[PDB]
Amino acid sequence: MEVEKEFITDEAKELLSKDKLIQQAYNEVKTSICSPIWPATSKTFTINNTEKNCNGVVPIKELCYTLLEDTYNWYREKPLDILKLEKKKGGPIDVYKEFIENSELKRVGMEFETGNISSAHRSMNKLLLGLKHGEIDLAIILMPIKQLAYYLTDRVTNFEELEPYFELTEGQPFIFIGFNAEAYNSNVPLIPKGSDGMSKRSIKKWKDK
Amino acid sequence: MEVEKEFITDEAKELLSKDKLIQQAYNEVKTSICSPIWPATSKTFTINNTEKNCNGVVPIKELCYTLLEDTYNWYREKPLDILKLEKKKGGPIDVYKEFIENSELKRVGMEFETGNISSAHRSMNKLLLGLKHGEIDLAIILMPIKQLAYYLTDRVTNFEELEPYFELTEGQPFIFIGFNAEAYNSNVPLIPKGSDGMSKRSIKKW
DNA sequence: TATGGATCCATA
DNA sequence: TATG
DNA sequence: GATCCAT
Ligand SMILES: [Mn+2]
Ligand SMILES: [Mn+2]
Repeated sequence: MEVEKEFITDEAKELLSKDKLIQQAYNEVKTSICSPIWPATSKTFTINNTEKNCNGVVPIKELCYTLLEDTYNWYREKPLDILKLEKKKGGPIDVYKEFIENSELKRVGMEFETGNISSAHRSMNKLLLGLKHGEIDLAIILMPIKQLAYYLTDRVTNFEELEPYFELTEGQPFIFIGFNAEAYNSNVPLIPKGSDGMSKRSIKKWKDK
Repeated sequence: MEVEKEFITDEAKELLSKDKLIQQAYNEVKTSICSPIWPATSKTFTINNTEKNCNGVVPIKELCYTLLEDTYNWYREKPLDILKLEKKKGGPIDVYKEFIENSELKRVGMEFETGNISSAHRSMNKLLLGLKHGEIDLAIILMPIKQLAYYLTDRVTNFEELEPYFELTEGQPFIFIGFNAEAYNSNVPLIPKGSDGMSKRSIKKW
């Protein structure tokens, strides 16, 4: 899989330029989002393009999550204090990791969005809430680009559609990443939908795993 | 329907307390949200409570919209300039209306929310863009409270679930109102459902 | 009465 | 179409 | 948007 579109707020730009931990975080993310391949035996991600919305979205995220968790030690389901403790209403953040160098601690919150475009709004708002409350130092959202989305489940989050809203993160360190497949071909099998598209293995939860 | 819950930002509070036009607008939207009744032959709204998530949601906003449009002259599906003209990406807001008292103009934008709770985030953000871009002077969202939502299609917007995010509108004139039915009872009807998404009636080729 | 999806619908 |  | 699904 490969990164094609991207928006980085001025605050995130600053971090990326002068902070080694953030640079590291960003690189781990980038490598992970580029790792998904299809089919399982391929070196690149070729999406079946027989028709509009022909592919499921779940199997697409597995390799990226696996690398983040197993190779880079990122955790899943990190509850935000303001939601879990304070307002006691709201779910956790998708992916999370604490980077450390001596006395410096950098907490990065991330969301791999393949849900409906409206869900991307909730994901952005939750990360924004965490950022505004000083719980994370950087927020990231990964999502397919419009071209790729065309062959995935209808209405799935896509870079272009959420783009008009990136400006609501102004004043905060935020990175939006849009990925695309390397090839489009009807020769590869369809990414399964529903039950058949799952497995998703035992994940590394922050509560611990 | 009846208004059971409500959150009014401090900016909206000032408008409501001081501005006549905003008061009129607020008044109009409230009568409108109270409007929807069920069944048709009734003067109140009674939700069928036979089972959790047993009622569809589509018919619920009809009367609300009717009043606003016909009786109050609100405009449906108003496209915001930032989205339609500037960004050329994104759809319109549910209802909009300009209140005029010569020299003074107040534009109010509103979103009736019965879509999935995630969709409420898109609605709130769109109203936020409008506000931020000075296209509206007040934003309002209408949505069922959890108690009522319990008998509507699963995961539809409910006041309590969007509540933890109300703070993202700090500094903007925003009003969030949660409506509820007058009664939960036996009935001749049950609000019908569409074949959307995972409904057993939807076509799934897989 | 929790909560983030995943998948399909209607109408431009 | 693209968008709620 | 509107219906359900997996935890
Ligand atoms: Mn709308
Ligand atoms: Mn609406």
